[PDB]
Amino acid sequence: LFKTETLTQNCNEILKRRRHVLVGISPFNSRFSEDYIHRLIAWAVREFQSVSVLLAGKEAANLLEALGTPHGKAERKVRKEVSRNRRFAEKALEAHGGNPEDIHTFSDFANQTAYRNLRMEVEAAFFDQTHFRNACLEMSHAAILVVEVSADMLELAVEYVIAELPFFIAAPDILGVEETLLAYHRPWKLGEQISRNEFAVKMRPNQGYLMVSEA
Repeated sequence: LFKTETLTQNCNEILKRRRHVLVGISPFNSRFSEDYIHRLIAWAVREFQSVSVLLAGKEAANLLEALGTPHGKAERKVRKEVSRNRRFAEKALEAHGGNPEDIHTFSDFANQTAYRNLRMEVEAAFFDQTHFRNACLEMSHAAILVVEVSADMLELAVEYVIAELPFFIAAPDILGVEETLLAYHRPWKLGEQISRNEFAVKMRPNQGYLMVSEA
């Protein structure tokens, strides 16, 4: 009951093998009602050998702060929303035979070698390469989406993009799985640019991007 489109042909090859999908669930996004989460997870468990879930880490507060939410309140709001996201994912995983413990936020690995190494690569590109930095700021703009979005707002919001990107380029390094697709319902423009080798940053050969749409 879901249609799929892959980012590259290599992504499609991973898709065909059905080993693992990493289901992205983002906070304060209206797509992620309890019922949608249940349907999406049911689909994932049916289609793939293994299913894991990715939630927003601490940097989600930056998105709120960029919109004028005081930092203290922003941190509490994120904790509430992410804990809610988790509870829905846990319930859905349990119900369909998945593992409720296979739910991670992008902050859970701050002290892990694999994650840190990927953060370093992304940060180096961000500071070194104007083209990559601009693409990231644009990604962070999308993450925030009448308030006018300012440069200062994006400089705050972009920490979110930097913190999550390791899971978009090499989640298997971090999670220890053989290969995966990050599944999400929006297109990923930065990923399109990454796939055309426009940046120092590369998507790993065992990482794909899967855009899912209700059928």
